[PDB]
Amino acid sequence: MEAIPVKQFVKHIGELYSNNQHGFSEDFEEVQRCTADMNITAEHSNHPENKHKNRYINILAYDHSRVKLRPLPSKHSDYINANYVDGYNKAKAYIATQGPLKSTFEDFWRMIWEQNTGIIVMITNLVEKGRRKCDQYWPTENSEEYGNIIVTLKSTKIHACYTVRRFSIRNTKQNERVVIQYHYTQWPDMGVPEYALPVLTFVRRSSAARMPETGPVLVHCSAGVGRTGTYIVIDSMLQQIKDKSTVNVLGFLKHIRTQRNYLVQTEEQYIFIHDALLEAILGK
Ligand SMILES: CS(=O)(=O)NC(=O)c1sccc1SCc1ccc(Cl)c(Cl)c1
Repeated sequence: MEAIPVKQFVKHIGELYSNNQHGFSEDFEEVQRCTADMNITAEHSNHPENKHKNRYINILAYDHSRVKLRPLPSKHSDYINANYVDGYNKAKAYIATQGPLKSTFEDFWRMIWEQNTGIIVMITNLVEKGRRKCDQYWPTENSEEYGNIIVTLKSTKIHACYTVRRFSIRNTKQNERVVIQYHYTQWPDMGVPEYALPVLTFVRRSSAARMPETGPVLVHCSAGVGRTGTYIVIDSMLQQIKDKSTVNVLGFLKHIRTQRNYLVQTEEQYIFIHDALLEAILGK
């Protein structure tokens, strides 16, 4: 698993695709197996106090990488279902977390403050195909207050495929910060995504909005593993292309898989990653 030179990567996509995507299948099987001889603890996620704080029972936050809330004047007020994840040539470039529940909106915005996050990437619709994916954690208009964080909507731009919301937030404790949410909104009534270019532009633009010397980028979908992982791998790999002109999708995914369970949750997503990077390379 050395990196693949960028000039041969589309060639390599051809081979993975061939014979009914046999190659993609071997690769993703390898990914799902690369936890085999690996026990990773998530005791906090499984604790009775913390259970109502998880959206899905089997989607947990690994202890070692979990984001810790500063505790409040109770022994578990430090928990949120969220993990730090690496970007390219950087550690904890991301926080990958579940879409926040009613009962965890306070924790969610607290984490945002404590971690000094300045960019949100939302990769779900609140509802999709009739099933609830995420409860709305920001104000429809003007201000809303969550715990000691007051969130104010300042600005919105709605594009074909995603929406950009510029919030201003303040800690009641005077000190204020700009936080921008990139929301990918375009979701099929049936099936799943199928052209990667719109996602590639969403990623390029959201990744570019990151400010130097800020905290990690928050990335969530519903469960916070599938599309969250897809974003992360595609972003990291454009970075790597830009810097070294090489690609290592398989190596990097194996790695961040130790940092949060089930990142990139399906083969179709694993294929989509390649399609995005293909668009980015042919596009140049
Ligand atoms: C698990 S699933 O919902 O059944 N299938 C998918 O989500 C699947 S299956 C192929 C892609 C996807 S989601 C693609 C995507 C859309 C928007 C963004 Cl911003 C990013 Cl990063 C990635």
